Amino acid sequence: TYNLTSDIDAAAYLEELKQNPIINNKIMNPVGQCESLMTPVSNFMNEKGFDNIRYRGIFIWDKPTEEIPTNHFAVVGNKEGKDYVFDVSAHQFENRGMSNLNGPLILSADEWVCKYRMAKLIYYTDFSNSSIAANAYDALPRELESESMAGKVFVTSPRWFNTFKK
Repeated sequence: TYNLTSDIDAAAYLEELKQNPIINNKIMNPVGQCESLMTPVSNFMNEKGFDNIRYRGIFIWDKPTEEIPTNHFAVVGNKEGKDYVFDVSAHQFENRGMSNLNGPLILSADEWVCKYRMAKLIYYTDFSNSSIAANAYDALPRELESESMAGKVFVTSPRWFNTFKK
């Protein structure tokens, strides 16, 4: 399967993003970049005629006792009644036990979820503001057992977490 949907001109959009030398370097070297890419990717999408732009804050938990979960960020937008996710730094995880995330993704929302599932406990929340997203899905210590799952959307629900929660 694929990283770039044909439902929209994702291949063209990726090339256009990569014509920007700063974005090109961040796609070549994505580790630590998802947060800084939110604003530029949103601007890009808006100018392409996507609307209802949201900022997707994500956690990836390996185990219940992890002190700081792994975070990630993507941008979601509507085009003609369907949501698409631009996640051009997904491949920051290629070398961290998610080898299937082997390039930038521009996918429908359902394809995006599918991609992460085929690649740990993963959940997200969409926000209207990128700094709100960043704050809610930050890199400070958090205890999974006492996190509110209110407003969390599960991508995965591993057996360990269902057992953990009881």
